Amino acid sequence: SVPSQKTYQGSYGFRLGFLHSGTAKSVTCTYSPALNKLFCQLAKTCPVQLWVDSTPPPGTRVRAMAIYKQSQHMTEVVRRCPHHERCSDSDGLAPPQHLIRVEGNLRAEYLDDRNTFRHSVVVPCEPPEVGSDCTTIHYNYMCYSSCMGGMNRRPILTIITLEDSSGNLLGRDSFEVRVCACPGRDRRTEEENLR
Ligand SMILES: Oc1c(Br)cc(Cl)cc1CN1CCC(N2CCC(O)CC2)CC1
Ligand SMILES: [Zn+2]
Repeated sequence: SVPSQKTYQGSYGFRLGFLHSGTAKSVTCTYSPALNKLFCQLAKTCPVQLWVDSTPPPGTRVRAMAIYKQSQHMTEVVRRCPHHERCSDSDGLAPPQHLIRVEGNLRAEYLDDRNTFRHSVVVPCEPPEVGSDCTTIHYNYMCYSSCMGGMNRRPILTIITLEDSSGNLLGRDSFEVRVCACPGRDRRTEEENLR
């Protein structure tokens, strides 16, 4: 099966936000609103903001999952390639097979779905730090889009879902991801192609 990617703000007015990091050749993570697409280097910090209109209940969680964007591939599980799944770069919590990690959150949980076999990482939904208006999760993507035997140049989407303590849907958002050597250059290129 294919998880839904339908944008759904739900009762709490849930949606994502991204920083404005620009497109300098040195940039390591940058988001394109025109493409709804995040461009990042391998295993680098990707700040993703969580915005809500009202506070969700205690026990609310935030799950991240990757799927292939193209329908002929949508049904295939997104996972790390045969090289990276064996390079012993574990953080002690993430299974070596998982493409998406949450950085610096000891309460992160990693799921191998016993039915779909799809991977996800989920964390408690926390309130913003005092003085802030949103909450930020830091993600890492642990393979290149180009990795052979893995994503193999196929575009993926990340689906972020807001869930209750049972795992029921409260909210959903999504964005395309390209993990590449030069995010700044590739964003500039793909935005120019769109134009
Ligand atoms: O922002 C989060 C996040 Br993200 C996660 C969690 Cl668990 C809790 C909060 C607390 N927020 C809730 C929404 C509050 N504003 C009410 C007025 C409206 O005009 C703007 C939104 C601000 C405080
Ligand atoms: Zn790889």
